[PDB]
Amino acid sequence: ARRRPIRVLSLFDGIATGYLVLKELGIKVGKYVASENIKYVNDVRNITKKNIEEWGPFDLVIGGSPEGTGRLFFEFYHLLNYSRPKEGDDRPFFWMFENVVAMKVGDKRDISRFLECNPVMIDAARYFWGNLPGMSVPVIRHLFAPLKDYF
Amino acid sequence: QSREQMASDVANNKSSLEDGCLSCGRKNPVSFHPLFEGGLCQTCRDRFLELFYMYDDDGYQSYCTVCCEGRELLLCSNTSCCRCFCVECLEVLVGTGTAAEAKLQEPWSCYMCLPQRCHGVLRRRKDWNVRLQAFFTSDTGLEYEAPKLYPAIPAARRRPIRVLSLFDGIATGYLVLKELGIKVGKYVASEVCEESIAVGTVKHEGNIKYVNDVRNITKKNIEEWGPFDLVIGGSPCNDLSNVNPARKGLYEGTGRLFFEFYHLLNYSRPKEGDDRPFFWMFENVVAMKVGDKRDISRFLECNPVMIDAIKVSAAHRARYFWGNLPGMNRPVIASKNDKLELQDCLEYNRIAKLKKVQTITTKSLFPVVMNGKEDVLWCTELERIFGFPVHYTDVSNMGRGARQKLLGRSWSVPVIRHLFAPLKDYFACE
Amino acid sequence: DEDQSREQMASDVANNKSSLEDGCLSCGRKNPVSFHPLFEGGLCQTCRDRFLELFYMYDDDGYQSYCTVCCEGRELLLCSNTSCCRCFCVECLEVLVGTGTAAEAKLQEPWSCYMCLPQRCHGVLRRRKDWNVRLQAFFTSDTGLEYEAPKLYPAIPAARRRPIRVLSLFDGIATGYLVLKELGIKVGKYVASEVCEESIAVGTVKHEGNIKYVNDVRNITKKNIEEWGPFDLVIGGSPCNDLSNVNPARKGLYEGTGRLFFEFYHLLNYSRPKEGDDRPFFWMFENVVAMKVGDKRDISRFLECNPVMIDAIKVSAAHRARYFWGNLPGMNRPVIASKNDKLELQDCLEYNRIAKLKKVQTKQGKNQLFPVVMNGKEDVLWCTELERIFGFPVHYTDVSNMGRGARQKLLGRSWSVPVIRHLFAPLKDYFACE
Ligand SMILES: Nc1ncnc2c1ncn2[C@@H]1O[C@H](CSCC[C@H](N)C(=O)O)[C@@H](O)[C@H]1O
Ligand SMILES: Nc1ncnc2c1ncn2[C@@H]1O[C@H](CSCC[C@H](N)C(=O)O)[C@@H](O)[C@H]1O
Ligand SMILES: [Zn+2]
Ligand SMILES: [Zn+2]
Ligand SMILES: [Zn+2]
Ligand SMILES: [Zn+2]
Ligand SMILES: [Zn+2]
Ligand SMILES: [Zn+2]
Repeated sequence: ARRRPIRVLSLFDGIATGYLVLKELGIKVGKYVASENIKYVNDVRNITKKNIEEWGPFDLVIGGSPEGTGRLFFEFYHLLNYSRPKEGDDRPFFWMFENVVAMKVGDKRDISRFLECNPVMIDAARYFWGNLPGMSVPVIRHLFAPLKDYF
Repeated sequence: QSREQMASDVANNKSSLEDGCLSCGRKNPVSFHPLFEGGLCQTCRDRFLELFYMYDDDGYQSYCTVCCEGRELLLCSNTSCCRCFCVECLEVLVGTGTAAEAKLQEPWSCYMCLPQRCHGVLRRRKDWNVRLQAFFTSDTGLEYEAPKLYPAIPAARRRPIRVLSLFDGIATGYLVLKELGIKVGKYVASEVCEESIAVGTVKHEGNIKYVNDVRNITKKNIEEWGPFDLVIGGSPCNDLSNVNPARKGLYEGTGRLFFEFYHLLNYSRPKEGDDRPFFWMFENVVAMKVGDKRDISRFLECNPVMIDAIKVSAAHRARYFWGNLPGMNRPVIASKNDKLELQDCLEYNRIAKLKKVQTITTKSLFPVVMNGKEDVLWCTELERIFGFPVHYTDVSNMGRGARQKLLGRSWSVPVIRHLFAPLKDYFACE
Repeated sequence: DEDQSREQMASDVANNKSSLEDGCLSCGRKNPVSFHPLFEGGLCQTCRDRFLELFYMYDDDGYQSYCTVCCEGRELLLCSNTSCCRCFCVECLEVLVGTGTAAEAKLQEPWSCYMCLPQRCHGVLRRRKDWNVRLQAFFTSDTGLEYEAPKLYPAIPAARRRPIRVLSLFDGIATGYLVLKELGIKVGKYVASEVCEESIAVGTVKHEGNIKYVNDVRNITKKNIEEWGPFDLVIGGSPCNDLSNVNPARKGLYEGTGRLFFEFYHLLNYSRPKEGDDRPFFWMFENVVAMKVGDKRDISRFLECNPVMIDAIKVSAAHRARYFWGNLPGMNRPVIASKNDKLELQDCLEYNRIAKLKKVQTKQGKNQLFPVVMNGKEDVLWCTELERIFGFPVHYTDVSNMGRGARQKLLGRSWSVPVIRHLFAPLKDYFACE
């Protein structure tokens, strides 16, 4: 109990649907930093370590790619390492990635190896990831429905 | 805003060339030529950052020395000079009528082969030799912090350097370490080529623990192989280099293996609260695109240095050397035992037609004549140029096809010996 | 008595009605002019004249091309054991041992030759207890005429010695020069007649051009020798390409490369001195053992010498026997291995490499592909190992940026350092040393 509100470092807002579903979920946000209420920061190429140190911490990361996938994914990973908690910390942490199943198999092997986590698949299908307790807007609502347990 | 009126304006003894783009014409410049006096626009200096160190298959410079472009290029035929000029560049600056002058003047001498003055407006710099290297080393992207100075660990407490290596090749890193005298208490490798393992095993008495491919090393392997004290690494320089029209960038192709150096760099680097030294190293070809010189140094969070082998060897080798080695930005001093000239590496009763050999690719003019007969270089002479011991690749029945390809993607021994010199302040030598 | 089947003689020796030395061991004919060097028996005129030629013939995969007894290729049966390659044919096995044994022997897997097996009277094929010492003498004496023993030159005074003015006709890769330099004999001049441009590079870069070259041998006249003379030693060796019986379209002497023998003879006649002399003079020659006996007779008649036979396997780790003519002091001493001889294949390999055989013979798949095994994958010999096998100092042929085939071909047709060292050892007694 006694849970502070959420702060999500989203990415690839696009239509900014994720914020809409999060608001409809019945929980409030503390600070949202999006990049294509939403406090825009920069382009994807202009975020430094001291920036995340100053505005940290964070509790959510979002992927998304409906072209070179590595261009976006490796910056995503870069940040993901930036936002992840250091040693001696017990703060809850989340992450999540979205990618179409129509993709290279070697690509898939590489991303699975780099994220050090086995992937999951949800039919429409879209390749899915994420260290989150739980097992297309309806898909978004279904996925972040159980987010209210620890918040 | 053509260069025609710009040259006339500065010819009136009332204006300078640094207010405009010498190779581009437009005003609003950012920086200057390191070869002459003037300035360039922002989008026009980027192309000079890449193409300066290119060379053609004919042993001569690839593109223009003024504008770095040309449909046709007049070529200088002096002694070991490769600069090729542009057709329209000459008449804009030095004066009109030079098209038919150099055509009939055989041999032609370019403006860096003769004592030059303000011929037209071609004011060659008095000390362009020293200011050219600063055009490639000291740029300003984000001004990262100075390298952390690990405390100088004295003797009687230094462990043998537990080296790690990715894409080892022919154990170039191991060879230099034994030359310095640093005891290699453990040396993992990451080579996959069949012939490369043969060279590193028989020559080194089986002291190298060749293990496996890079894409199979998992998180658990490092803690059962470590702790490590250095992480060497050299990426495959064929993904995005300005020689293959494929143009497979860092984010698409075998350039993906750069992050695999960064990936394994995170596991090996010490956890928070520990106070032990941990050095690392990286290098790639200088002739890469614009959007990679800083991205690789952004993820690494460091400032690249540049070292050229022409000051310590008889070949043209200059690459970007990342890392935080102790005292790495110091100037490139030559060695007394260096084979500074080609004639110190040739066989008996052979003489050369050049002084410094230009770059060599998968396909090897002819730089040697013996007994008054025209010949080419031998595979046992390339080893002396790169500082390797003689009869080093004579293993596993390779002729000239493999002893040349395998030697064309290795590091210069006296160049690497420069960086690793201060490592004796942290590890037990001899 | 002569043209009958082998059954009569087999029964006669079975019924104690005759002796082993009465009939030919390979055809049954009478008149034992010689003795079989491996068993008890006799040879006729038309049998031993094809046993001096085809005994040292080997196949392309390291085996014997003809059976050990009849030397006729009708049907073969190979000794499966390694370190031995001698094989017996069908008729040579069935008649002289026992009927019905061929099928059982073929079904007997693995099979062993009777020489590998312990000696017993398996039929009438009794094995001589001193076969080797008699086989060695089978190839050197009892043939041809009895030429007068060469006269030894008088003992040269120790002080009055001069550097040797060699003329190494058909030098190759300066094998004789390498032996002389290693032996410790002062060379004051060294001529050479080679037309192999790659070999010129090897002889030039390695020995600092100390040897004065000459172009093709076919363009040398008397005046050249008059200018270059005197000559304290003449050396030569014919290219054993067309002389050997390996090629079906063999020409032998008097044709092709055989004619070069006449060039060597003329060059030796020109360079040898005149009457009323005291200058020491020595010469030498070499050709393969496997050649026609008639050509060997003509060569031995022209030169007036009885050739000796030296087999490299007694000091080296290879199969190589070749004839030696010449005049040197003591060409038929018993050979002894040196204290630094690489006698077995194990001493001529790389690191992390293991040798399975012990002495290598001179379709390259699954049979010759397995001389050396590394990490469970058997492979072939390297050039750096051939250089060690042949006795040359290591890293010798690696010039002119040539790879595997050129190096091995250039290495396969040369001499061996220990054999020529043994031959040239007594030469320190006439010329200046060190
Ligand atoms: N996936 C992979 N795993 C291990 N090695 C690889 C590899 N992909 C390429 N390599 C090898 O890595 C080498 C990089 S070239 C670098 C040579 C070496 N680092 C030196 O400077 O001496 C290439 O020759 C290639 O054969
Ligand atoms: N027509 C010719 N004239 C002169 N030399 C010849 C020749 N044909 C072949 N040769 C040389 O004769 C040599 C035969 S190899 C035999 C030479 C010596 N036993 C050694 O190898 O050390 C070859 O090296 C070849 O270069
Ligand atoms: Zn410009
Ligand atoms: Zn130009
Ligand atoms: Zn020039
Ligand atoms: Zn007979
Ligand atoms: Zn037979
Ligand atoms: Zn046998």
